[PDB]
Amino acid sequence: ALNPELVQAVQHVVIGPSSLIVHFNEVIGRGHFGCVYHGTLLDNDGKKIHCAVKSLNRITDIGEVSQFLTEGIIMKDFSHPNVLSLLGICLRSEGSPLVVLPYMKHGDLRNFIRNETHNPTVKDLIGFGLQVAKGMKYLASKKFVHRDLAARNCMLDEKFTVKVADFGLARDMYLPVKWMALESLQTQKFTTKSDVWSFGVLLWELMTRGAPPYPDVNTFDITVYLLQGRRLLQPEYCPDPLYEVMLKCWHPKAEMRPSFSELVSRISAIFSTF
Ligand SMILES: Cc1c[nH]c2ncc(-c3c[nH]c4c3CNC4=O)cc12
Repeated sequence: ALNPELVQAVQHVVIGPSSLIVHFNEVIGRGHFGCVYHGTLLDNDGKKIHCAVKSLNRITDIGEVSQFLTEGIIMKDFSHPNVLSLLGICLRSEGSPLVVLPYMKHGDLRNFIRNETHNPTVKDLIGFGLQVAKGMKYLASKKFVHRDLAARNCMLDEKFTVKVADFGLARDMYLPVKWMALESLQTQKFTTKSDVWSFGVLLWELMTRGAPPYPDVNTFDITVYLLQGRRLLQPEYCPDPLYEVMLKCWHPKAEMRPSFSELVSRISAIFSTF
């Protein structure tokens, strides 16, 4: 019942069921990421690729299926070393459509840095910040606004490569007012400059090794608190030039904040001093 030219257009994103083994009997992340399962993807050469398979239970009618094909076509053009890629999509005869993602061995970045077992250095933490900045620079270059950037929404692969996630077909893996720019709190509109604000908060989470921001301020009171000029304080083991970068991200004037290219330039120079 689907439109044939749309079916043709999505072909390059479609993973055939003979290319994929899904283990619907073993979930990833104890259900905390929703209906996400271990899977094995067979590439053109027959190489076995460990993947994360999400079942899209929200899709029922043919109209929802059609919009889903588009989201897949759009996100398949989005690939960068610091952005979570889309491996492909599955259109099943019986059962919900599937989203196929690369497996992220060390899960989300917030839980990784919060874990007592892991001891990342100040340099390693700065390195994660630089990787996120690189991923965001790529997104911003394609005029893509994330809207929910935070350490909880970045993943870490087996090589400790940070991937900006929670966007496109990788969203809803389960308002973020304490990560939101002052103008987003006032207007409910999001821009790349509001993403820069959220990046600033993410850098603070990195340097505090996952501490929650403004723990004594209600989500309702955040607007007034920011209007008074109060900002997150300098973390104990945060280099002064990197705290200046964080403060730049939270400038009340969106146009005054650094671009993601500026952030990459400035943070790489800080990383290189260590
Ligand atoms: C969103 C997403 C796409 N691919 C993923 N692969 C793995 C995980 C993940 C979340 N938590 C944990 C993992 C792996 N081990 C864990 O303890 C998430 C994703």
